[PDB]
Amino acid sequence: SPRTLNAWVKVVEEKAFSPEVIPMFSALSEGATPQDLNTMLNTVGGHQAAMQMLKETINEEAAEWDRLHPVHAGPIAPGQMREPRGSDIAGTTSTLQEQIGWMTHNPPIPVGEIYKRWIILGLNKIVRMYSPTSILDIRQGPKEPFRDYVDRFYKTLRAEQASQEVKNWMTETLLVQNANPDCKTILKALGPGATLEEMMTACQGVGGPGHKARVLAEAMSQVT
Amino acid sequence: SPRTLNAWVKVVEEKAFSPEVIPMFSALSEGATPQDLNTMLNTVGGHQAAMQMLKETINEEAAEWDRLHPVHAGPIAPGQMREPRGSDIAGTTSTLQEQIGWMTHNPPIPVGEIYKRWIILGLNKIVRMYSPTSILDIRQGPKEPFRDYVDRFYKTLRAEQASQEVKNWMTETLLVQNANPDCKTILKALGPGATLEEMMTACQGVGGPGHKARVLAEAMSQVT
Amino acid sequence: SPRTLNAWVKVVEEKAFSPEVIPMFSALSEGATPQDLNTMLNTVGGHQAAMQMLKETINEEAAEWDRLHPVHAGPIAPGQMREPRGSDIAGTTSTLQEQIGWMTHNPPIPVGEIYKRWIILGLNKIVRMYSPTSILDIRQGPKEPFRDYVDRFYKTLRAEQASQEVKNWMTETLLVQNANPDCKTILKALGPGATLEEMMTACQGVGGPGHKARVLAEAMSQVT
Amino acid sequence: SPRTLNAWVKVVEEKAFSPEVIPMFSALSEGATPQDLNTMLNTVGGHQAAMQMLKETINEEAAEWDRLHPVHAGPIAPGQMREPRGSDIAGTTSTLQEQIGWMTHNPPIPVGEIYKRWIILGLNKIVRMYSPTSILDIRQGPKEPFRDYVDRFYKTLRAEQASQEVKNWMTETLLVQNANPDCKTILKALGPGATLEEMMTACQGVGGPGHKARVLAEAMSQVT
Amino acid sequence: SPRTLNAWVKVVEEKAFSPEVIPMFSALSEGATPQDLNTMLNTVGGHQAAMQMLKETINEEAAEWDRLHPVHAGPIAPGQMREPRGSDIAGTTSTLQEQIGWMTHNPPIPVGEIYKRWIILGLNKIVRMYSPTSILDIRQGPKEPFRDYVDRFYKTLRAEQASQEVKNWMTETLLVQNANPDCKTILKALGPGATLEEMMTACQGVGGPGHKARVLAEAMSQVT
Repeated sequence: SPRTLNAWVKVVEEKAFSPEVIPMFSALSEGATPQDLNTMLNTVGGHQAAMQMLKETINEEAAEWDRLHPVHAGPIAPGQMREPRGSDIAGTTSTLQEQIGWMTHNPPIPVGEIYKRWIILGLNKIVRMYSPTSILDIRQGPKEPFRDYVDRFYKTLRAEQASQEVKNWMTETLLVQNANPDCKTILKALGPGATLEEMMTACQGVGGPGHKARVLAEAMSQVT
Repeated sequence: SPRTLNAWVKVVEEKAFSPEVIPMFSALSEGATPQDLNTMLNTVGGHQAAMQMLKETINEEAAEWDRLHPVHAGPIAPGQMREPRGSDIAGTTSTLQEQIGWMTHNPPIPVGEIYKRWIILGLNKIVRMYSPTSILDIRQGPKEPFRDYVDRFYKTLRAEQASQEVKNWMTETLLVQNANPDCKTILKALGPGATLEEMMTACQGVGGPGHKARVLAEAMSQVT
Repeated sequence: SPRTLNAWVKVVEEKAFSPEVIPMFSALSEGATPQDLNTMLNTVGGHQAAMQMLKETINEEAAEWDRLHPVHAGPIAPGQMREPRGSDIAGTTSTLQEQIGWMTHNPPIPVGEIYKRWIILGLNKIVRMYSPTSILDIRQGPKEPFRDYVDRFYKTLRAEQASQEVKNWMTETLLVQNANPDCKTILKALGPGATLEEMMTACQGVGGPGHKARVLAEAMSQVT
Repeated sequence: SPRTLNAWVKVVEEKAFSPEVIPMFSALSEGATPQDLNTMLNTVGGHQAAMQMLKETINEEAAEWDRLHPVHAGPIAPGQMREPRGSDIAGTTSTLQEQIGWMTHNPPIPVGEIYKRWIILGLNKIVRMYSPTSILDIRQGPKEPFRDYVDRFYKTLRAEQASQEVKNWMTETLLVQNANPDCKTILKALGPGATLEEMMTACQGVGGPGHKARVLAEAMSQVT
Repeated sequence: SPRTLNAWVKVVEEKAFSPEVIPMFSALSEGATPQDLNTMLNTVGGHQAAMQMLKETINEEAAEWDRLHPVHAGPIAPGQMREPRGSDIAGTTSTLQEQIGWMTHNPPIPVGEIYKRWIILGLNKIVRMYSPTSILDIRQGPKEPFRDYVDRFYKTLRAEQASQEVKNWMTETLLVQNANPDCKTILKALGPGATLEEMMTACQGVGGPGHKARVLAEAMSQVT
């Protein structure tokens, strides 16, 4: 049902790729047509590296299935259902009718369950080798233009799922907190009544010769 | 058998590409169908440069076999088994039936043993020209952002095979030990009760003008 | 497939008997013949207490199944498939042909799924009541010969899964760190340029009357 | 040939279970009847834990072969050679005639080769998990009677392979060198012109109340 | 013969692409089938730029031969041997039978000798325009991380042909000698009893702000 799909998405929305989703997946799916499961796959939030590695793994295993099983056919009378092939197990190249015709036919060749095993194993691989990134993990290096940082922060911000108040509040907090000590000092040098442009301009002053000269002079001044 | 496969994997798991695996390979395999051996190949831990050079060598030698042996056929009556070709020796393009049909047929043309010789020689080439990397070998250059270092260390960490306690213990130890003297000093400047974020922020302060100015000032201060 | 087996082994290799393996197991298996599953059982790393308790639980439950279900047969004409018995559910005493003949026959009596439930429950019991041991957990008591300790440490070391550099590095670190304060003092009494033998001999001197006399005398010296 | 057997023994005599014997084994054997190979097994120097683990592994793998392959026979006319069984692959229960009759018959079912693979894998397991002990590794604990030590040393001495001069020379050297500092001091308290009995008696004095009292008194004396 | 091939390889092993190999080539080959010569080509140590330029030159000259000689055929009765084409002169696209059939046929069209002339000219071009690199020629620039240098040195080391003692001896010597004066000073600042890791760490300290500040301070100190 659609609510099951939304439920899956809800399971994916949080605790993403924690050692939870695999059994929840296997427990929620309980078998499906390869198309419906491929839909249950593609209906997610559209992750990049995860789904990349997913299609990779699935494709490789499909190729392995293709290699291991030649399953030559013909010249038998076209009265039978042929046989599933590694590319056929995928949602592509196949139709629901023959799929039901397969799953219904006996012996019960489990193409969908095998695909489920495949996507499960792949999902496990992803769970192991994938490390997600949050907005709190965004920080600027030792020296970079603040423009790229704020741009990166905003573009990264809109990618994260949250409310508006949570968004702009976190924007404020993380933006002022996660800045480099230098820029942070230059930002905190004045009262927090300034807008973004002012801080950006204050940060635009950074990186220039006058900055380094001023800091170096001040350093040698307080030192000597 | 599967345990033989797992045993091979176990032999590959440690002492990887030491002057051990070649005879152990030849001694464990004791001949196989090209498909089963190709499986015994692809069933490994999924190394990159090794298997790259492997497929490279195999492909080249296959091409050499193709070039050296034209072995034209026809117009003989299709009552015989044809002849193996360089691309046929590989697991691809071939089926187990004709392979057994070949190995069983006399004179005993050894396609699998030749492929074994090929993969052996290739594996030797790999053994010679491949230098593996451990987690202990991970170190940061003279000046780099600590973010890339910790990210590299973690992503490199999860790639290495070990236990959880061993993992995070080694994480702690190698992370604090393998740091640059500067960052290491900045890290050891405070008691080791801080989390990763604190050290990251302390390392985020590095690379800026204030840092260099402070160190330079301190240097000229202790000098003059 | 073999890769599924290696995948299971990989799942067992780390996070062993954490609240992960049960759903992963049930999700990866998706049902199997009792023989293939018994293979999937015996193909593991060869744990002792776990598999012990496993065979125990399975045997007990099998006995319970034997007791609860007399299922007397005869004198029916030998045209039917008989019925599964508790000892028959196990991989032993049974053949794949009749097993497929059973699973294929209707009503679909689920012997393999029941065995899966059994091994699952047993695996859960193991997950609950089993505490694994690492190399870091190895420590010598208040007074023992260092020989037994280093022997235990080495024999315990080779049992743990890791790389060579990781092995000998951990060997060094854990060996020097996990020693008793006394022996550790006697070990750190000299520069860490000595080999194992020197430290062993230094530790061989411990426990004798001269040692206790020296320490006691020194104690009474610094006291009085 | 016998010289091949003696050569194998010679290969076993030194570098025992180093990462050498496996290729040398597989290369020297070049296939054999299970009886002749079982002889090549039992003809060794009669090691304990190694051969123990060997028979263990072989028996387990044999049981696995028994389980995996029911290979039911009958009611076929007794004109054929039956089929090898896991217990049959071993030197026991089988005769050379049927073995040659098997290996000669086609398709060439490789029983001896499989047994070779088995003993190879087992030998690898032994190579990994077995740590041999030398005479140099013999040392007395913190406090033990010297009688047990010299007895252990002698009984351990005769077990090691060497010449007579090498034996008694090593006896002298290792006996005087590997002793505990206390006993070593008591031994070196006099010129090395004494026989074993004198040192034994001198060591017999150790462990008593007078000894500990004397050492403790001397300690407190040099201290206070 | 094979020894002639190994002899060629031996001629290539040293004095590579010196004004020697061309006449030695022409004198050793003394004509060959294009396949055997193409083998005599590909059987070398697998050089990169040389063989690159070689295939380049050969391909270009082949294209020139293709352009200059249209040599249209047909509709002659297929009783004759056709004619060699630029792509046919190469080992590819041709078989030994027709090649011998050509060389044997009169007038003696010299395809192999022409190919020999081609590869000779190409080899001359290579001799002129190719400058080989040794391990002694490996040096680090004014400022680079020592990691890349040692990695480059090792990977370059294993590429060079020499013995083990020669290898590691040259490793030591060239590694300590070819280092930059700065790093060399930092390396020679301590006794040459340190391992690679220590020097690497000492070199890891280089490039940072503290380094430059220290050197600059010391400079201004000794200056002022």
